[PDB]
Amino acid sequence: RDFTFDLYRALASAAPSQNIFFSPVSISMSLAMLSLGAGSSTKMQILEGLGLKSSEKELHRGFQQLLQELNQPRDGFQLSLGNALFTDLVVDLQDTFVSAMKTLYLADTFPTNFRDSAGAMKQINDYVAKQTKGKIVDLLKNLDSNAVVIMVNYIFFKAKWETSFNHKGTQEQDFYVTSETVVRVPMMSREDQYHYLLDRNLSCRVVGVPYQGNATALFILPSEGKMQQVENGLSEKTLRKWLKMFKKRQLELYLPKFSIEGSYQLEKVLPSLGISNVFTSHADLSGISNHSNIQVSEMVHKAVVEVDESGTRAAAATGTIFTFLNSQRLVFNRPFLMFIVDNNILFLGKVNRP
Amino acid sequence: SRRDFTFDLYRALASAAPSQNIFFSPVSISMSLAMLSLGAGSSTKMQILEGLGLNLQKSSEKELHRGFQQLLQELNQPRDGFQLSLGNALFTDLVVDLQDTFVSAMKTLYLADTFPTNFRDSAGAMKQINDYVAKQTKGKIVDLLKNLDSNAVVIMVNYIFFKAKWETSFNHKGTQEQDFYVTSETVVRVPMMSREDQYHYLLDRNLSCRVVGVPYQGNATALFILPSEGKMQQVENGLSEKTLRKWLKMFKKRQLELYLPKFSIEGSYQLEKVLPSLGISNVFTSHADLSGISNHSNIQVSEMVHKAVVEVDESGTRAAAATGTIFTSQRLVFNRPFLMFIVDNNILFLGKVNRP
Amino acid sequence: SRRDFTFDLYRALASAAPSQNIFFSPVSISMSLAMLSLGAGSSTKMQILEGLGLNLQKSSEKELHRGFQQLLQELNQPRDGFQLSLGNALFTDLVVDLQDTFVSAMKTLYLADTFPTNFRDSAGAMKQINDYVAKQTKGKIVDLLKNLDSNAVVIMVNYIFFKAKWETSFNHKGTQEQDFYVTSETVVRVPMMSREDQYHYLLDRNLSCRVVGVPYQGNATALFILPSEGKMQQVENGLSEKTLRKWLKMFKKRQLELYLPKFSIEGSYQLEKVLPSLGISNVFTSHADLSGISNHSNIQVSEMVHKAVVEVDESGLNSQRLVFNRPFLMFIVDNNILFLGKVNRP
Repeated sequence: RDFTFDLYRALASAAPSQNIFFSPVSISMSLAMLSLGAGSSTKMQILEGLGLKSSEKELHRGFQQLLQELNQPRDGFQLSLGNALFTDLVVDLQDTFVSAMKTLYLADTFPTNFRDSAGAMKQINDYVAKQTKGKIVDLLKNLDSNAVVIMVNYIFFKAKWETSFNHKGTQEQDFYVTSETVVRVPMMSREDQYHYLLDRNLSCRVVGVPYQGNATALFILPSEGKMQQVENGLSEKTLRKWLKMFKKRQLELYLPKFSIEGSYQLEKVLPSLGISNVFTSHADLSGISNHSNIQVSEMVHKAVVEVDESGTRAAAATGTIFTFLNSQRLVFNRPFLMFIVDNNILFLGKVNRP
Repeated sequence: SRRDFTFDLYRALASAAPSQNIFFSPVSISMSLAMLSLGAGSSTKMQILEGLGLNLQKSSEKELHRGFQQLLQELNQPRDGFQLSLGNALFTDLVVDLQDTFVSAMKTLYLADTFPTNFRDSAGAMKQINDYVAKQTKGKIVDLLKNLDSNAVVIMVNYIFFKAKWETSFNHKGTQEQDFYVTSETVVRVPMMSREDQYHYLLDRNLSCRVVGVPYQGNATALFILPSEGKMQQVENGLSEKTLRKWLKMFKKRQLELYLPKFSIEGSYQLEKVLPSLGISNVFTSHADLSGISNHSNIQVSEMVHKAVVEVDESGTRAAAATGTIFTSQRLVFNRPFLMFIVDNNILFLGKVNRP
Repeated sequence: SRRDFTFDLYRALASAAPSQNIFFSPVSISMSLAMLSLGAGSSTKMQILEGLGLNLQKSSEKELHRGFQQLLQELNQPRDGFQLSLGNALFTDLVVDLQDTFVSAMKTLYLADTFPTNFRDSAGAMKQINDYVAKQTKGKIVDLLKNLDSNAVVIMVNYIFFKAKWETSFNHKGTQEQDFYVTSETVVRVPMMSREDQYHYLLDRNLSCRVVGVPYQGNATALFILPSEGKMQQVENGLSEKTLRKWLKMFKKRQLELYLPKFSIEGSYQLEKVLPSLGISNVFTSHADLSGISNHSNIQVSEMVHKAVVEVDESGLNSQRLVFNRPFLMFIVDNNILFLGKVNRP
């Protein structure tokens, strides 16, 4: 039972041969926020799902602390997170719950006339459009006239690498989406020391590329035909191992310049992972409203990330070395997994097609 | 009478929407039109240039465009606490092929883009247009279009929003809720700002209105016009560039107790429905000569949408200088419908505030 | 409903690869199977014949094979514009003794070769198979197989491709990049061709899709199917030969502004993984009866590989506008359904 990774597999299984990209920490946060107004067996699943009792008072203080940091402009690594709840006109909001939202999670709660589907969707999309300064302007594509409460979570990310990729080393190359399907993509490159590691167990190679700061981008390349195998091995433990075997190594790195995003209706997947009550009529959200017919109708999550050459410090030119074969080369030209960690797993995804 | 683009447009717009606020950017709208004339010909182009009141006698078309290009650059020119943000974009139906000359000129001389668009799918075209402006304005304007006809061939969009700090803030504790007489029968409550200071002032006995100038941090200045009781129509009919130039010469400093409402205003217009009455019609019809943008025989501007937004609050660069700090005034309170001008060489904005 | 090889196979292949492009040749595959039935016996042979939906009630096996053989001779008839290249070959392990009645019929009536192969040497066998297809296809398909098990007993390979130009070309001057909506969330940029003209058109309110025919420089015609928003699955479920006959009936000319992505597409399938679901299974298991090819104990088709390839581009009055910028279906017909496919992403 490893929520983050069970969520990944659940998503990859529901959408074979497609990119996958979500924010683990961000989703758990949304789920914690939600527990703040859930009761009995409903709050139980959420907490059990997250991986957590009673000391929950600290659970929220932790996230609150985390939010303030992220939303703190730390130039060269600016993360943009957002949460918001839209509740139908008939669900009366508890001031204790609304205040908690604003205070702990900096999230607003907006009454909404869900009987007016087109209007409600525009309101939700306009809100996120303003909040994200125009970066995400069409979060929702459809909306049901029977919605009671819609939860939205969005997160945009783009930091500068510690060191830029070669200013002239980006060339178009082949990327094998499959043994049959082949596409051209802009391929960045830079030779240097890198936290490398080979996992003969899961059969894959892992390389770490440092962002300007404390976050690290982890790129996993499964060996021929072993993506499924690696996916099944993904786990908190496995991750702790990798960070423990990482040793700097001279490396001719080849990595695609790409943009990836993911948008999911979490209510369609979380149930299969144990968090089901809250999404059903049997839900207990009495902490939000003592209205009987309350339940999360949709929990939409969207994460977006862009990877390019831009680094803080220009790349150091090798030059003619004189020592006692050929440096190790690693080109990401087959589907690969991507992690972005900074104490937490900020992001997790699969680049099936740049 | 005489032709005066800006004020004639103001009057056209106000006449079409009585009892309502009116707000637009004269300079932005005329820039959009000049840009358009770049791919227009014969009477279509001329209708535009003359309609704009350009001095063709004195300057070549080339010098005029250079004028606008230079002006555009200065506006997008980043200025401390005087950030002006305007944009232009042209959306053309799939079937119209564009002259690379026009598209390029547009992009490099007017910083305006052009986007092929499938107008047969109106909902999709409207979303594509609104999403585009949303991103360009960083979320400031997200729903520029509310409707869209499926017969469109080309739609032009022009938007601008501005917010600059006053040269001097209003009293930190001087904002109180007050009555505002929309009419003599209707009264609303609005946040009223205040500050006693030396202001450029002037009383116009001809049009019958008081005009006060409030400087922005920079070169721009806001002009507020308070018509005498029952004289709004009279002042509206009197507006003209002559009147404005005169007002600027006659201005005289004066100690004043100024009460000005805090407010936000905006205006969105389908200029294709008004400009024709001002002499600019060909371009909006099937007999339009837009051979410079496309050889396509049916090309015509179906819609030209303009949106301008402005916010007025207490914020200024420096703080108000407390009066009577050692001890040793006429009061002007804008609590009735008033006119507003924002000037910086050009008339950046012009509007009427009926209800703050 | 009622058995339908062509479309039951399509659904079979679609369901196995959600969100991916599908592209195969129904005529080519039914041919390979008929050919294989020539060396099959009892239930193994009957599963194939019944699987192909053949009418065993009115015709004899002899007549059925004659029909197929005649059809093959036609498909292979030269003719500038709509050139079609078809190929079939069987590779049998060294130990599987071959009945010359089978080998000879296979070669003379179906133009197919049978090659003894040392499947104990995987790399060798795979190279010989790929080398062969590469030569047979004139360099069109040079790497048919990517892997091969040393336990293989018999590998069957079928390939097909064509060279044709549209009757009425698409103008390059009308090709511009556009937004293709893979999903209502995923959108990509693709090179769209366009051309206003009169085209066979039809609107199927039943399946809820629009169909347009685009004639090739010959006798063949491309069929492009566009499901209405969110109706792809619905259209897939309703596809059938009868339904196709219906479209060729209801087809009426119409002025249209057609926007069609320019794309190339090919498909490769391990038919042994899917045909069983359609009732054709014994031939791929140890319980196979292929006494017609050999009276050797452990004979069975280990892999039945199929590859079909195609390219779609210009070459090699306010009329209704129809733009293919959502996942669409593609047919290539000419007396027979030569190619069937689904473009999920150009």
